Amino acid sequence: HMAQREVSDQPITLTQDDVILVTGGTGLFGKAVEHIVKKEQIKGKWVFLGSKDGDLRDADACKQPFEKYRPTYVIHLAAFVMNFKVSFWLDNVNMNNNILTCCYDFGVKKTISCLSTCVFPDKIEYPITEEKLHEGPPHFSNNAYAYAKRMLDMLGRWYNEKAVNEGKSCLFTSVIPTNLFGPHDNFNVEAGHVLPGLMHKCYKAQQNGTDFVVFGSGKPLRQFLYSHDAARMLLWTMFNYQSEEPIMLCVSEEDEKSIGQVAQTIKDAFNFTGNMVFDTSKADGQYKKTSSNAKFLRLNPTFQYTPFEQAIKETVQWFLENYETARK
Amino acid sequence: REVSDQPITLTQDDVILVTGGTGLFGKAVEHIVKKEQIKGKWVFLGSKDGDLRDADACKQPFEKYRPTYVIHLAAFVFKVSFWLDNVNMNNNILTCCYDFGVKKTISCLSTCVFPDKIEYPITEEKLHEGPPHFSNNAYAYAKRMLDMLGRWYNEKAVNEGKSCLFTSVIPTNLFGPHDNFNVEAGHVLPGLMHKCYKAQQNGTDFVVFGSGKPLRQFLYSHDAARMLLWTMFNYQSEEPIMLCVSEEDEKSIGQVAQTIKDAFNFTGNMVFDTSKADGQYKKTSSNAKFLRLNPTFQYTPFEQAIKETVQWFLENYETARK
Ligand SMILES: [Cl-]
Repeated sequence: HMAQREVSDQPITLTQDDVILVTGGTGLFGKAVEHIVKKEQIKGKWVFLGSKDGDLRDADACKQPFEKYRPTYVIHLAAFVMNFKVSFWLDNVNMNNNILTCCYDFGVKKTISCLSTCVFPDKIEYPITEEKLHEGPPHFSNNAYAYAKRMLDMLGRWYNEKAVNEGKSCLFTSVIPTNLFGPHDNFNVEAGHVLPGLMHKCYKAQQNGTDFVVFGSGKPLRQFLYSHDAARMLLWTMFNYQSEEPIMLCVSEEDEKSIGQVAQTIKDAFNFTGNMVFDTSKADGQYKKTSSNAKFLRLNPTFQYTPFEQAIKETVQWFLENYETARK
Repeated sequence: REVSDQPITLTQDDVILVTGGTGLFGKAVEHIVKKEQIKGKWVFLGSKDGDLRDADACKQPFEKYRPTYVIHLAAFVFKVSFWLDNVNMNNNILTCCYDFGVKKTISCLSTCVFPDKIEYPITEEKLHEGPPHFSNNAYAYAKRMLDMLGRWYNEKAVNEGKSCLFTSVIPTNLFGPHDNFNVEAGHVLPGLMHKCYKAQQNGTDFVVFGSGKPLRQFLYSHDAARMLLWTMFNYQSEEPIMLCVSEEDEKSIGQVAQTIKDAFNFTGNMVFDTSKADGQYKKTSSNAKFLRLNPTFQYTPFEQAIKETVQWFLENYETARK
C-alpha cells in the first residue's frame, strides 16, 4: 500500500467532544501523559483507567469503559507483568484481544499500543530498528510476555486490514519506549529498574549514613528517556503518526549514559556527601544495547529532549517530596 | 530421551478425546484404532459437542468424558477471525488438558506456518525462525502460539510436579478417504480425483491446471494415523515431529494426475492448462527425525494409496464431500 505517508499533512486537533481512554494510566508512563495533558492543557475528556476500574482480561468487563465513555482515541498502556509463563501469555493476550476488539467495535479513530525493547529477537544486530521486530524468536526468559506483545502488534495490523475492507476510519499503531524513568516509577531496589533502584539506594544511604553502593562496575551504557519526554513523543504520535509500523521512543546513542554516570548524577541530585562504591562481585550486564531513534528523528526533527541532569533533579525532588506514597 | 523406554499401553479405562476428529485425519485415526484393536474409549468431537472457542463450553467435554489423553486436531482455516478463533480455542483446550490432568496431549501444526524465508528441507527446529508468509499469517501465528503454549504448560507441570505432557505433529499433504473432494475448494489431489471422475462421467477431457511439473510429498492418511498413534505411545519430546514421506517419494502433479487417471481407468484425454500458473517447484519437508526414531516404519506406496482412495470415493460418492 503506497497510498498514505507515515504522517498526516496537518495534526489532528482534539475538541472538547473527544474522549481519550488510557489503560494502565496510573503507572510511570501513564502518569506522565496525565502531567503533560494538564501542563499543556490538551483538550478533551481524558480517562486514566487503573486496576480498580476493571479486569481487562475479561471480555465483558473490558466492554464497560468503552460503553461508558465512548472514546474517540485510545492509548493502550496496560500489561500484565501465579508468576507462571502460562499466565503471562494468557493474561496479556486476552486483555490485548479484548482492548483492540473493543476499539474496532466502538469505532475508535486511532489506537496506540505500547511494546517494549525486550520483545525484539534475541539474535540481533544493533542498532535495533522497528522493522526487525518479528525477525526471529525473543529471549527465552520473558518470551511469553514477548510473544503477547508481538501478537498485540500483529492484531493491530489485522484490524487495520479489516477497517479498510469495511470502510471504517480506525487506525492502529504502536510505540516502543526505551528505558523510561521519572516520577511514579517503581523504586523497589530488588524488583525495580536499575535507575529508580539507585535513587532508592542513594536515599537509604543518606538516611542511615551508609555508603551508596552501585551493584555493577558502572561501565555499561544505556539510553534513558525521561517519562515526560516520552509522553510528549506519544502525544505527537497520536496527533500525527499514521503508519501501522511501530515507532521507537528513545534518546540518541550520543546521549547514552553509563551506570556510573547515572549513579553519580543521582548522588549530586540528592546532594549526598558520603561514599559511592562499586560492587564488582556482581557481574556487569551487557555493555551496549543500542536502539535507534532514526525514524522519530527523521519525522520530528525539531523535538527537544530534557537534559539528563535536569530530569534526574526533577525526578529526585518528586521522590523526596513523595516518598511515603511512592511505589516500593 | 525422545522416546520412552516402554510404550504407553492404553487400557479400557483410558478415554481419548479427539478435537476436529471427523475429518480426513480423525477418520484415519478411527480406522487404525478399529483395525488394530487399540483399547480405550475414543471420543471424536465434532461441531455438535460445543463451541471450543468459548472457555465454558470447552470445559464441558472435559467434565463429561474425563479424558486421560487428548488429540487436538481442530482448527479454523477476515484475518482477525482466524487469529481470534484459533487462539481462543487453543488457549481453552490446552488449559483444560492441564487443569483436568490429561496425561499426554498431541496438537497439530501445518507446513504453511514455517518462516517464509527458509532453507529447505523444512526441519522442525526452524518453526519460529522468522515471520510466516503474509497470506495466512493469522492462522500461522495461532499455530506457532499453540506450540509455545504447550511448552509453557510443560514448564508449569514440571514446577508443580504434575504428569502432563504436551507435544505436536506436523502432517504434510494428507490425502485419503473422507477428504474434501470439491474441485474448486479441495486440495490438489482430492480435487483431481473428482475432476477425473466427472470427466469420465461426462465423457469430457481430464484438465489439470498448470504444467504438471511441481513436486510434492503426499502422505496417505492411514500412514499418518499410524505415525500419530506411534507418537502417542512412544514420543516424549515437546519438540514437534514432522509427518511426511521422504523426499525420494515426492510425486509431480503430472504423476499424481496420471495415477488418478489410471486408477479410474479413464481412457480419454489428459490435457495440461499452462495458462494457470505453476506454484513453487519444490517445497520439500524433512522426515529425518521420524526416520531416526522409527526406522522400520513402512509406508503405503503411492499407487496403492491412490487406488484405495479412488475405490472409497466411488463406493461412497453420494455421501462424500464434493
Ligand atoms: Cl533496568
